[PDB]
Amino acid sequence: KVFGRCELAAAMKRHGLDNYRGYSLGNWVCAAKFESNFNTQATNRNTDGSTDYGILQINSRWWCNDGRTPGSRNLCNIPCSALLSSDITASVNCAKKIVSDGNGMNAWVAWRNRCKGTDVQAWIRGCRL
Ligand SMILES: [Cl-]
Ligand SMILES: [Cl-]
Ligand code: NA
Repeated sequence: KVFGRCELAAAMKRHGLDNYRGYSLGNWVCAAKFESNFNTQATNRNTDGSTDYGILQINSRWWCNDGRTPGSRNLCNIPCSALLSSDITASVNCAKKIVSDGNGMNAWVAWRNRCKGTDVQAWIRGCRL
């Protein structure tokens, strides 16, 4: 599924991401825009043989099991394919674990390089929340 901007903002707010660990909603919407262009089915093969999955491009090296990243962890205890669903629950629940692990949203390279330090509230302007 390819989300609209305000559609995704409302879904993320319902799932408790607004101000989660101090990150306002616009941060999460900005991260999803540049990680996946709002597409739940996005996948990208990393260098090291791991793969990033879903709307927030969660990495199989640490966070999910895809059966083809030897020596990796599965800290969210999920198959990586669950992160491609039109229902974003699994992605949100795993993202909450990632952002809590000490490095905040710097875990997402596109957030660090394209959202951090910008007016991220622009990403939820005009939406019904
Ligand atoms: Cl915001
Ligand atoms: Cl933080
Ligand atoms: Na894994």
